[PDB]
Amino acid sequence: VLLSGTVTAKNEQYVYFDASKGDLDEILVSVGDKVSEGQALVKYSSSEAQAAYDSASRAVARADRHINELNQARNEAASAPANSVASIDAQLGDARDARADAAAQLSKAQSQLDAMTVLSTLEGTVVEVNSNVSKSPTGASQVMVHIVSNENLQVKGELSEYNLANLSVGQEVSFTSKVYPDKKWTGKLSYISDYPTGSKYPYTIDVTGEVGDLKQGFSVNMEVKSK
Amino acid sequence: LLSGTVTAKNEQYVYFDASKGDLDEILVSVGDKVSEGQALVKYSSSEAQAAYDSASRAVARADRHINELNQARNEAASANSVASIDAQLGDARDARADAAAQLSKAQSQLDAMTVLSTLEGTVVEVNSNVSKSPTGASQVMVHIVSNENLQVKGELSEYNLANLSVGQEVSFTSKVYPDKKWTGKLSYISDYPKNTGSKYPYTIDVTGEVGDLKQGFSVNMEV
Amino acid sequence: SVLLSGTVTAKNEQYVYFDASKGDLDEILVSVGDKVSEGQALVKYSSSEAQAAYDSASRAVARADRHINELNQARNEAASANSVASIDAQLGDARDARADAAAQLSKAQSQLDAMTVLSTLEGTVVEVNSNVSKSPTGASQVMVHIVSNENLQVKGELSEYNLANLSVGQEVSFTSKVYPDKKWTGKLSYISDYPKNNNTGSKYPYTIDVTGEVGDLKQGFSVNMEVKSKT
Amino acid sequence: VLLSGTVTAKNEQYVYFDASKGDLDEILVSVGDKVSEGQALVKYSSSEAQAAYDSASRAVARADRHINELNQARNEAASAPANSVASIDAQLGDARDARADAAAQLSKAQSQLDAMTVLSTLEGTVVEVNSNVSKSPTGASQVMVHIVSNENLQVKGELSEYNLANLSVGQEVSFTSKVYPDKKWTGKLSYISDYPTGSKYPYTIDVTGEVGDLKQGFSVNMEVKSK
Amino acid sequence: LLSGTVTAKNEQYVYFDASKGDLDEILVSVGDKVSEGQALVKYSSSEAQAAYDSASRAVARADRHINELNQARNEAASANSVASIDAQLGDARDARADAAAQLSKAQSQLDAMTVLSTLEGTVVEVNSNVSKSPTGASQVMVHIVSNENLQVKGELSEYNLANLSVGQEVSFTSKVYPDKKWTGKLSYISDYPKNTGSKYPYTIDVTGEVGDLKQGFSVNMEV
Amino acid sequence: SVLLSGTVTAKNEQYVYFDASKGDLDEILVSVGDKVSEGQALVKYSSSEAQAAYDSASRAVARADRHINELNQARNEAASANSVASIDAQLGDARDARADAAAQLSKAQSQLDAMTVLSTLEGTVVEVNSNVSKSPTGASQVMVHIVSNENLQVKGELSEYNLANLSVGQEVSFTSKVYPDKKWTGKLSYISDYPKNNNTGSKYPYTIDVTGEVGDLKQGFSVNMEVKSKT
Repeated sequence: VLLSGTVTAKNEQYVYFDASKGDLDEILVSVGDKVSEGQALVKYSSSEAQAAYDSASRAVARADRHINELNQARNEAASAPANSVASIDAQLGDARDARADAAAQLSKAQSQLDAMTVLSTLEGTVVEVNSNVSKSPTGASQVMVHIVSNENLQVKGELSEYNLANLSVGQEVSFTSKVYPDKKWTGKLSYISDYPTGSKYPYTIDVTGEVGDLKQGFSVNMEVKSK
Repeated sequence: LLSGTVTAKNEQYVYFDASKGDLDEILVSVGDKVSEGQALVKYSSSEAQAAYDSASRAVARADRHINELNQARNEAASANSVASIDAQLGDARDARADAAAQLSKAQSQLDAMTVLSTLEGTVVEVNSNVSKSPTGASQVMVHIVSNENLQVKGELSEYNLANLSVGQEVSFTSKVYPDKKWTGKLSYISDYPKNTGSKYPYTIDVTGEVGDLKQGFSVNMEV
Repeated sequence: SVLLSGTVTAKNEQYVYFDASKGDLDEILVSVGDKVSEGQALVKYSSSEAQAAYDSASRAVARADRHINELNQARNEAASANSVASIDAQLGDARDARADAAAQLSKAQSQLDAMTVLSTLEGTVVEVNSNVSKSPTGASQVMVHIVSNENLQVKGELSEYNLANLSVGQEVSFTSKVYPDKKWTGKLSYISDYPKNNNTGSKYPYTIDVTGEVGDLKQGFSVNMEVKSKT
Repeated sequence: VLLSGTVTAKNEQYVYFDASKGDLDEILVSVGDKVSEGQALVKYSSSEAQAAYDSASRAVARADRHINELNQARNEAASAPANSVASIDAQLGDARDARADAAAQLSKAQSQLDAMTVLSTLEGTVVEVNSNVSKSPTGASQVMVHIVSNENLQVKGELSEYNLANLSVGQEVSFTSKVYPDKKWTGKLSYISDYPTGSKYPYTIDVTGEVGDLKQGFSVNMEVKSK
Repeated sequence: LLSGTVTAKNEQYVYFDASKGDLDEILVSVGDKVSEGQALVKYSSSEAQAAYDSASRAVARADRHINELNQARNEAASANSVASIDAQLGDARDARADAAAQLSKAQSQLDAMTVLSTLEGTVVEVNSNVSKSPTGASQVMVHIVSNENLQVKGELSEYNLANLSVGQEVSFTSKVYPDKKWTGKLSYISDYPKNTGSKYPYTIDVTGEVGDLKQGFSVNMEV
Repeated sequence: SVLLSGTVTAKNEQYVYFDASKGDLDEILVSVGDKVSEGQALVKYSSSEAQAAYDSASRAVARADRHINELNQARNEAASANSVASIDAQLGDARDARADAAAQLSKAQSQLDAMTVLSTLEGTVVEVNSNVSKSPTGASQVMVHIVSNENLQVKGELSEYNLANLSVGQEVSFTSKVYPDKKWTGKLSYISDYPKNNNTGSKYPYTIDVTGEVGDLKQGFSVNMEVKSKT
């Protein structure tokens, strides 16, 4: 049995415009760069986030002071020659709670700041930048950065109803490429689906050995046995 | 003579939900077998955990206030008045009730950060690249199908609908394996067409010995 | 006489679409191919928050009543020499509080029964779908579709010519190319004055109600009809 | 010159589902009814509106009381044997203002109640009801009731680039109908456009005399002169 | 040899805006002539008028407070202290400034309930039936065109673009009136195609004697 | 050598779409067919509310400074016997207020200059449109489109075959069927590893930068090219 797939990349990352994050400052990457696993890619305007952060830490510090004046007032009104120590122990409770509130909010604003710059999840090739996107429910999704890893290649395809009854997972195969009639690369079948002129099910093969000169999107061809 | 396709019966589509914050991690690839009540996708449990902790501090605050109140009754009952201290003990009891309620709501909102499977089956599609902004279309992140309790669904025409059946135990073949028969019991004939004629979908619960039969096979069986 | 084409359609139907403003879905409690009668529930959203709202509201009426009572016991104690004018004012401000508590309560009541959508007709459920998104992701998400297989009708359109030949009330016979020995009757019940929207002419929708015994006549059937003239 | 239009109605009213108004109770009209100029058509759920209204009038009444206790307290503290009369004259100002606030809001909630039932703007024929609409940005506009008046008919059409240079507004014409070859109706041209195989401009004719048996949508035909 | 169409130069599309409340009345039919700064559509001026009145009461309240303040200075300056009364007179001045600001904002939001024309011209399209809910599409309620300062717009191909012109005074005809010529001065040739070839739009400001020439006419003029 | 087709495209461009979150539009202050340089304004929204925000913010810093000062004069008066601890606390709470006032002020500053959108490049404006709606009525409303007619390029796609014959850097000649006596040169600058998305094959986008004198060569021109092999 002769099959034909196309070689795809395994790992991608898309980056869409997030309206809820405000306004884009600059995309700091160019279509062609190989980016680190943790390299930055997009920076939103981070002034409102930094301001909310500062306000949060001032709220925390003010909570700590406030409990400190309450503390002195307590240990004065107590060892007092005898307003109430309990009347402000209440306030102490309702001030430690406000302190914990401001603490949690500070951490929230902290990551609300970290969210303003988008990092990669992978080292690959940026293949698309688009700095001209709008903040409006535009009816579609506005891609801003597309990164795909050119390593751990696979080859994906489909097979007919008849064609599934021709062996399965864990099989090693070898394929050929119409642009390099000489060489043949090998692969170990990684996945066959049982979920879809004939119904078609998708297969994926993790590729063995050296990639050599195979580019993504290359049309390939194989030969395996059936039943 | 009619044709139909064998389909699974139970699925689960998880769609990215923006209201639950943002995605942290999808916990299954493709081809995995999942079971009833199993972790599938986990949103960031952060501003949810903070709300839980705040609600907890709220119930503990209500408890502190009621202690500060009934001790202040124990003082002013053997010494403003017990009337307007017992009363505010009532309103304090109310406040503690509210605190426990919104605490439970915080718990539900919390463990909702992680969606669980509703079936035992195989994962078919995972799509971790999804836009938090509205796309204008559904965005599936995970799909589960069970390859058990199969069925055959199809359509009948205005004429062959004049064959009826509440459950004729029929049986079918398909040119993938032509020397085999599979039996099934009819289960549904629609009286309402969809949308040259009006077509009416039919279903049949396949019955036993479903060996190499899987869910893409075109299928024919006449009568 | 006058001949018309038309299709067998139902008269009464109901779609229930997903509603995010009602919260989250628990169960849909109906399976496709189920008879339902007017009033039966067909979807239940999770009634948790609505429950808590009902409880907190009842406690609002409770605390409000307690307040009116304590202010009452505290007005008489002042009528035997704050002052009874201060208490009168606070009373006027606690009756308002109790009215707000009542309104809040009934809001919780109607939001509570709004977590179970009910059927508007005797009918048969033709589609159920428990796979929806929350984010007004796309268009309308039909969750349950039901339609009465009784009181069947047939509809179509009419030429500008047919409008001058036809009046509402005229009797009608019709047949179906699948049951050629079987025949039906019916009556012209609605003729539209208003047009929808190589040969020309605008088309006006008509609907007739089938009369007499309906046999194994099922919706969607193509139908050929003769409208009887009048003496 | 021979023209061909179609007879249209002049006056319509559409009624779309309004999500911001809450939930539909019932459409109280049936496709075929002739409705009054002020007849009702759709009723939304009006319990939240009535509740907000009641709350508004209680807010007004509480404002009036409040200024009355402030009033007694003033005229006591004044002719007082000599807290401050000015200190609560301030409160009186800041209570008459709250009173005016609650008044305006009460009127607002009043029309927020009147908005819960939709009335006609015309007596005509309801031609469409649709009680099965959803509260979601459905991508389209969900018509709920469509009313068109079958009187003050017009006939509308278009004409080619050549065809405009054939006289204009204020002209009387007469037309014929392929379903009644006998009769001919007359009309007085009401509008020609200068704003668009040829560009087409639209004309409308108000119809003279008796409508007789002309239905809307009837294809008509005429004869007028050019230049 | 090229063809073009005569178009108007200045228009105005009014779209229904939900944020401005709801429509009260459109004040023009079709065929009417409107002029610069003329009432066109009027939204309901109700919750806007209420906000204006409230802002006015706010400025009068700030004035009352400053009088209550400096009179309280006139008492305690020849009798807490002038310090913390002069200071709060400063903050009161601030408050009056804010009140006047939000008052002016209330005025702008008020007269925005009524949109005015930006041209002198004829009204082309009025559409009073519009859904307050989002349609998923623009909803024009009124359209104004001026039938003065006409133009001719069209497109050139990749080849005939090799005729250039910053402003060749050309002239054209059209088979509506074949025995007449209309002169025009070129005004724009795009260097950027739109979207068999790449087409480049051109414009020409028509010049004088535009008698029976109106805005739908296909037009031809070669060179 | 290797021959390729391609179209004359520009390198740098800018769309400015309507933004409701910026308020209302006043003027667009550019007409189609205008040269613009990097930094020039191209739309001005009505800066009224932003102005009022700036003013109220400056008054916030004013009143805050007044407060810190009055508390300062009032701490010394207490340091010569409320108490100076109370004043110390209020001071710590007025420095916070002044910091909030500063942050609010700069928020008003950046929102103020955000009411004038500026150009990102030397370019020519190719479309202006002052007829928009506010209600995210539909899709994206392009209000002004500008694009540099300098630094022109040509782009297209490549077969799977072409990928093995071509490297970035190779010199290129090309011509246009409208100026048949005139010829151009250029260099291969970008070859995509990643494919877009009766005969078959996936296609990979390429872009080359034109070099030397650009004549009356205008964007969109169809172009035929020869890529020089290497010794």
